[PDB]
Amino acid sequence: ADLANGAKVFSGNCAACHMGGGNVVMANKTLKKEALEQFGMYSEDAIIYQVQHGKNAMPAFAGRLTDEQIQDVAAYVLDQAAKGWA
Ligand code: HEC
Repeated sequence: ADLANGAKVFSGNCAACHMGGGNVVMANKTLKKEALEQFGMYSEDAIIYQVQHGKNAMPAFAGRLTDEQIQDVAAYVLDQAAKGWA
């Protein structure tokens, strides 16, 4: 997908809580590869579903982000997780 648009969606909607791929709200639910894989979330469609619907203290973005923005940011997250979030 568009990784330039994902990074920008992410800086605008996700980084308050996940800067650097971590998680200041629930410290074990990070965006690193091994963590996503432990929970069955290392997939484009798992991330899209959770971005759209929310989960516990993760807000829902259905209706605040377009389908394209959500697709982009899911792709960005997966790209970064692959690279270790350097
Ligand atoms: C804080 C207010 C957050 C914002 C803004 C976003 N997310 Fe988040 N995320 C948050 C929590 C509390 C959790 C855990 C929820 C639970 O109880 O299970 C998460 C989880 C995720 C995950 C899965 C992480 C994992 O299983 O290891 C992903 C993939 C994720 N969040 C991505 C994400 C994106 C792309 C966001 C912007 C659109 C975003 N989050 C916002 C907290 C918060």
